[PDB]
Amino acid sequence: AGRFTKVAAAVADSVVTIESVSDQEGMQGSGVIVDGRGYIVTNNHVISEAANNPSQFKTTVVFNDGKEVPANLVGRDPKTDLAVLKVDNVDNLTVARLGDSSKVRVGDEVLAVGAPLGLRSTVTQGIVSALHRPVPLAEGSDTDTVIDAIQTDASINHGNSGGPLIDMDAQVIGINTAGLGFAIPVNEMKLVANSLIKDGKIVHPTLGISTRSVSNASGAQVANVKAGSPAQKGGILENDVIVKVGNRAVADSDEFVVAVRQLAIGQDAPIEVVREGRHVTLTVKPDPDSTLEH
Amino acid sequence: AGRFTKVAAAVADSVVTIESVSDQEGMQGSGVIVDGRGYIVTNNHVISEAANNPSQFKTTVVFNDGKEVPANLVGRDPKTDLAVLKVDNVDNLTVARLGDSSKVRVGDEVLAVGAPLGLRSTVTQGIVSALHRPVPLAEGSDTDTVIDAIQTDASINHGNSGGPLIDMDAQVIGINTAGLGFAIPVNEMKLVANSLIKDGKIVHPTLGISTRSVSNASGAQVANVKAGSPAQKGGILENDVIVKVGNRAVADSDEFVVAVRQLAIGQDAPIEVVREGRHVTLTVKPDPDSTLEH
Amino acid sequence: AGRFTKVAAAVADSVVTIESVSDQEGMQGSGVIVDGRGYIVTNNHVISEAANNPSQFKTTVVFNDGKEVPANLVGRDPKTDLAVLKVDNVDNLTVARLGDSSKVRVGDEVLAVGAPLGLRSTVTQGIVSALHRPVPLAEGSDTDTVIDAIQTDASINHGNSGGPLIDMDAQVIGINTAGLGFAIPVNEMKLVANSLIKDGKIVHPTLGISTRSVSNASGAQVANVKAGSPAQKGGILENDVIVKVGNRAVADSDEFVVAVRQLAIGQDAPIEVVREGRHVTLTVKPDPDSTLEH
Repeated sequence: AGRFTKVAAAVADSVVTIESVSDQEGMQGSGVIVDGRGYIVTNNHVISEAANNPSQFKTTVVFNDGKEVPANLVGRDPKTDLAVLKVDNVDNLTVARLGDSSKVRVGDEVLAVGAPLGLRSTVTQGIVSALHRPVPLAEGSDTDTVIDAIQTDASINHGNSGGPLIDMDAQVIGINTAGLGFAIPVNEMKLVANSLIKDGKIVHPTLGISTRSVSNASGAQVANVKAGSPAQKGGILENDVIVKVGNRAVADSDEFVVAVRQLAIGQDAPIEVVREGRHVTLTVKPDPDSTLEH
Repeated sequence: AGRFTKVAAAVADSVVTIESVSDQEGMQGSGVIVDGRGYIVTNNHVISEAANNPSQFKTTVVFNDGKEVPANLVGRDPKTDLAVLKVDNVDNLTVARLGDSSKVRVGDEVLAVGAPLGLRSTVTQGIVSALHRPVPLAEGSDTDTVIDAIQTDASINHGNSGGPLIDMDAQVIGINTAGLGFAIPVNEMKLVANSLIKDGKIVHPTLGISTRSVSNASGAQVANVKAGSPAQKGGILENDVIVKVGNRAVADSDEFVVAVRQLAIGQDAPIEVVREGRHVTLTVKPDPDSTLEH
Repeated sequence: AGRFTKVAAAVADSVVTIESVSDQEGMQGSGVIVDGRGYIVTNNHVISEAANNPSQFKTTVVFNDGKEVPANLVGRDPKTDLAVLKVDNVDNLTVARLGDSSKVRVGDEVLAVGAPLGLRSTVTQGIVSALHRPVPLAEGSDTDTVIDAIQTDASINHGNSGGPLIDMDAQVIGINTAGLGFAIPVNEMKLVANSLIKDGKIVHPTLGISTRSVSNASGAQVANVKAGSPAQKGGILENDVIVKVGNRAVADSDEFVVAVRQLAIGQDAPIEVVREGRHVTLTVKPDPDSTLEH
């Protein structure tokens, strides 16, 4: 057996098809069995329409064996493009073995595994091209987001979106997201899913800032400040060039969005800014984007 | 020597350039020496224009050594995008070693080898991403078709189209077709070529049905039924959702076309249909698409 | 450590980021430390705008450690898309180990390495798909060119353009150029850079000929002959189909441009032509495209 063939076969049992059907729409993606009690992680855009119209759509899981099982949405996060599904009382589940995406290195050989029984599913091979790479993700009603992705030259497409990005120990180091390829790191998936399973929601910090990238005074230039926002109270203004959020240098508006989310909610943080040519440090206390889930 | 370098060099002698030239057009593709008597398999779209205008076009083979030889069309099949050429009385031919595409597995490392002396030929590397994958192929006068392809993330382009998809034992498991990459499986190539060499034609079954895909009652929905067709006599109607042809579940119009061709010609077969919401099984006897070659 | 991970880490110290910033523009690419005295080779389009507007742009190198250093343009060649930069009095430089691109073979495994600290840098993996492959390159004020590239199915993009194409001995066999992927061979880079370091310019031969490709009397068909050119004095005319320049058969206008540059400047050379259907050989003495640098 080939060296990638063994790795793809060993994890095929842990990968499932995810299907959302209505009266005149049937939607598919891949997923990953992360808990033996029937918890399956996919990405939020695979199930986005069903979660936004739950009265008309129906979600099912098709396992490697062909077994079709009803599935229920535990929670979802458009901001990380993640989601958790639950299948109830399904036995002998092969739980995916989850790696540590902080031990992933550029050049590591990876497989982007799709649902073994999906309609036009794919299994692609490549290497890790970039780590901690901010990428904007576009969906339906949800709003666009940015994530620190693992980048890979393994192709990420409709046929493996939501499936796992696998290392050569058959461990999950990421969740593929097709909507030059990108994966959500597994350590971020572990956090987001640990809170979607418990709370059915994840709470991210906000500052009320919309930026545009600038490079010449490079960084994320403030396009608008929400009234009453933590940036209102911190003293951040328009035309400001944000160059550091917390302990993270901000290269552009993509790294800004990701640097805000690595801040502590409700805890003072420094924001370094170049204003009219003058280096100004500012203090901000991030709000929870969901006040009543916090 | 590298592990892919050895494999690509060992099969370079079995790959040829195929050139079709006229007064104001010169066309190229790759090909594969499959028989020591001078039989060369390419795909039908490489030679499509020359076969449709044989009075104005001229086809030649350029071997790995540089030898140019005249070539004559034995037969071709737009339905599988395959074709056979013949070079006469050329000695010391290195015949490609042909594999068994039913022993191919997802994750298998492959090379998509192009003509070693072609104009802008390529040799690409990847894995098998999907097996038994129906793909529509678009040509000139010929009509579009669908095939169960091997899917690969090795790039399939103009520079290796018609060349072999090679496994790590230097065996041909497929024929590359550029007109995310797809190859005709070798076991299907062996069948189609075994009949093009003998008969100069291949005969495929037909039912007289044109479908469109539906997914919500998913399958291939009948758009039109030819009068007097086997579907006329079987009782298949319009707005019917074909969900199984023979022993093969039909996911969409792509899998329909491929499932019809795996039927026995002139032998009763069951067609399962969802009509106005009612599961109706129907019997059909497939016609030969070429009555006087059958 | 993975087999590509070790190779990418071992050369990460020899790869740098190259940044050209002005008042309202900031430009990035990758580069390669080729000499311990501070010589860095990139491709010409990374620095094209800064070299054409040196009063407004500022170029810097960011090393693997994070050290930012000012950089000065030693020379550049839009015709090979190459360029040399110099950092002065920077110590403990890890000099890239340079391979021999004439010992590169189709199927060789390669890494297209980008700047380890670049904005959206990539490291991609693949094989050598084609050797001695003429490719047109498009820039700003510079004029388009054609080069004998190494072709690779490793992705060549903005994030590794200007960085090295690396073999499995961690040796540079090419310079990546994003503006299916292509690299300038290292042996051609060695020549062009050896003359840009000494002379701050490279001198290429010219004949005063503009061609268009023809294939039916295939080759490079003469579209225009410059008055007083070496082609004026050699007797080359319009509508001529150039089929060989020197010791190199010319398949099209791409191979023509590359075959002219492999001629000796100021030394008689044969040009084989098909004129009105008649094979005519002609003699030409190539001019230096830069008379006062020659």
